[PDB]
Amino acid sequence: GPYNEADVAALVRSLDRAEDHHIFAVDVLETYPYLAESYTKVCPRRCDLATAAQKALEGAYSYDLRLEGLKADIALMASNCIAYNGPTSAYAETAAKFERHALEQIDAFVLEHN
Ligand SMILES: CC(=O)N1CC[NH+](CCn2c(CCc3ccc(C)c(C#N)c3)nc3cc(-c4c(C)noc4C)ccc32)CC1
Repeated sequence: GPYNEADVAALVRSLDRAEDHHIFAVDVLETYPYLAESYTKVCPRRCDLATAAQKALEGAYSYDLRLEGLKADIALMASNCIAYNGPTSAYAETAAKFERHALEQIDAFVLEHN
């Protein structure tokens, strides 16, 4: 049946790493509301790990056996960072490493529970 909501939420929180300098921890516009005018045009759909953990606790991912919806939220976080900060920035480098690690951890979770 469905995944345990707390276990998925714990997976999400484990993706918030000091190795990524916590850049995906919370909504970009929660920490930097002054970016909103430019950010919402470049990135009209936002996500962050605190939001994703709450989605997990409410069952948003529970019936997605492959966790494809969570993978899509991770991909949105990374692609928004690359789009807004630009492809030559250090933020873009962190985004790519973050997404790769997140995919490895999500895949391991699916294999341990499928
Ligand atoms: C939960 C909480 O209280 N937090 C956790 C989050 N930090 C903010 C972290 N952060 C810092 C500061 C650390 C830093 C500086 C410079 C570089 C090149 C790197 C890298 N790579 C990292 N730049 C940030 C930039 C963004 C960001 C995104 C995503 N897309 O557009 C922007 C702008 C988000 C968080 C950021 C505030 C305190």
